[PDB]
Amino acid sequence: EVLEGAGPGRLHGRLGIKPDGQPGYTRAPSPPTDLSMPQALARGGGFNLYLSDHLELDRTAPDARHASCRQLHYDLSTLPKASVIIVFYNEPFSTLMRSVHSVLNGTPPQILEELILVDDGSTLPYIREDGNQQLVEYLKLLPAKVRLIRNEVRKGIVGARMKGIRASRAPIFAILDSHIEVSPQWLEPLLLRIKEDSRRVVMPQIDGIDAETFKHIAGGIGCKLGFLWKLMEHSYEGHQTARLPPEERQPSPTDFQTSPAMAGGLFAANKAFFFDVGAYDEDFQFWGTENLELSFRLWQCGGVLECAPCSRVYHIFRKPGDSITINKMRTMLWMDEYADLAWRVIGKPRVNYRPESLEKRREWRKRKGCKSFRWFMENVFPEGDVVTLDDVPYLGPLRNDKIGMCLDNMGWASPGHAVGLEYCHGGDTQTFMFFRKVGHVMPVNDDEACLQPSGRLDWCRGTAQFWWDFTSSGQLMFRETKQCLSAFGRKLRMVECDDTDPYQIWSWTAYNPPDTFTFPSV
Repeated sequence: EVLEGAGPGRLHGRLGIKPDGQPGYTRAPSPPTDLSMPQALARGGGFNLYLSDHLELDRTAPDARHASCRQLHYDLSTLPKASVIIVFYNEPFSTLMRSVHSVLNGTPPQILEELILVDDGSTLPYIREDGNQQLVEYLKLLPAKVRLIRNEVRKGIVGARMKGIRASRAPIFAILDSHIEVSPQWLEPLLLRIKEDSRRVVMPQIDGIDAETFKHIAGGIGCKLGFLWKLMEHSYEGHQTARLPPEERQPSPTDFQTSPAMAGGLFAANKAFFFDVGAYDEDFQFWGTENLELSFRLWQCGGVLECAPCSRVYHIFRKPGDSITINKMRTMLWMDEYADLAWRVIGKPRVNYRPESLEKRREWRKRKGCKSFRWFMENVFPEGDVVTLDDVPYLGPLRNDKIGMCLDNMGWASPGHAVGLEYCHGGDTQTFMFFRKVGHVMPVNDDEACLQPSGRLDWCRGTAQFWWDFTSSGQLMFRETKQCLSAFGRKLRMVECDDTDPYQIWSWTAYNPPDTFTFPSV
């Protein structure tokens, strides 16, 4: 069928009904009262499955859109249809079908070309062809524009996303996850934007669904996402926003904003431009970091990445082999000399990043004319703490020569733990960086953990409570209190600064990286 009794809140008709008037899906009782939340979170793969199975598929959500988003009007006839692609692997029936229902009930059929369901080699009895046919038989109860396609073997996100993209028909495709619910008028703002310029990749903002209670919650994250040298998307910090031009430190919720990085895999894009700009790096293995490789390459090769604060999508906040490291390595091909820093932050890994295929990627980058990563930093993300590698002047052991020991993260680069003094051994547990633009002293393996006068590590904040100065005589001076740290007594205490005190004079290797990153041999 095409449509079956439409209406507001159910734009594609009454979904999932049998030819007898009864829902083709039997909701489950209320979850048991004696429910061990940690064990039920497992059963569901990161969320309360008992509760999900008790909630309706036609679950109505709150309108997360700012008020000024509803005063916008869209002429649905002058908009181009789009193909929504939902990849999934072993996603439970209740959350997958609730995603489909949410889309169909919250998308005008006039602008929705199709809803592509990509089975990435699932093994659950209700998905498989050789199973009980629950999914397949339930789809017959949905509009015909809902299509299912399969992968013999699980290929990962990059592999599954491409399968649906290549299969789509609309000029524009929208990627969503398998555990989502939409706010009203979520697709209209994206289509209007990609219509005026096909080089635009537009991200809907992300709200959340609690893993344990399914309560709808505001994402809170802004629009602009930077990145951490651990190669992870990272929302602009307050001091990073302060570096924006005044006209953009607090823009209206209705206007689109550029973002250096993508929050996940949730976006829309004109199909033709998507392939012209490189699509995905199909040699990325399973899941991880494809979103950064897409953002860097997109900006560098004549594209634009934008958010849409008037396009909200709820997304369950849930509570791999050597693949995740391989992915990061390949991403560094787009980072040029900065790869030297990122390589050390992830621990100078030595894997098989599939070099022969990565070279073919580098010739493509050259043949396309993509800009450099230096341009990327100076033009797309100049608000970062490291815009040029000269902003990392020190990277090495922090040694106090008098006691013959150097600092040690104590196996804990993560924030919250006290730092020790240990005999130097040249390992990554004893190396530290310096970000001069913010006065931060961090272990190389975690640029989110910053040293404090307390002697401990803590989450970095671009403020006075984390600003250090490395003096000409080797003192580590906390700028706020004008005190210098000492190794006296194999203990880290703050004292009065005196270049004569040998316990407060330190050595810090200078970070003078090469102008070109040479990938490690395999």
